[PDB]
Amino acid sequence: SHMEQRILKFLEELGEGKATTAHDLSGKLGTPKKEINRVLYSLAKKGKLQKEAGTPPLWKIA
Amino acid sequence: MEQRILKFLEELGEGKATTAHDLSGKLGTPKKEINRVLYSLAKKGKLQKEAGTPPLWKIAVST
RNA sequence: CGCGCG
RNA sequence: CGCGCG
Ligand code: NA
Ligand code: NA
Ligand code: NA
Repeated sequence: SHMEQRILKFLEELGEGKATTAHDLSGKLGTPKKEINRVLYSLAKKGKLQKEAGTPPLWKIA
Repeated sequence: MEQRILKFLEELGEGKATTAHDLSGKLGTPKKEINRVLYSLAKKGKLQKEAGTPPLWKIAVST
């Protein structure tokens, strides 16, 4: 997916083990947070991302 | 509108409750808006939110 | 306030 | 699936 690739690339740019929020991704990638989150939770289900549950949750490459 | 929901849930009958989904259909209002109003009415002590899923809403029993 | 929800 | 979220 186009969006999946953008998100995964953003994270890879940060360096190994680094995490970000949907809030941040939404701003930097110019994409509504609802869409960001739809793709973040999906990727996690596919095992491509790890969610660190919090408020807000943090997301990294799996 | 708060007064619209209160009247409808009043006319539903004594001790009767229904869902936001049901109110949404019956009042021709998006569930989003229905729910915003229900939760605010509960804060105000005018409705009771029953536990469970989907939540049930009824007129508060008052003193 | 965690919200991804169709 | 509970969603009301500004
Ligand atoms: Na409800
Ligand atoms: Na929802
Ligand atoms: Na929300």
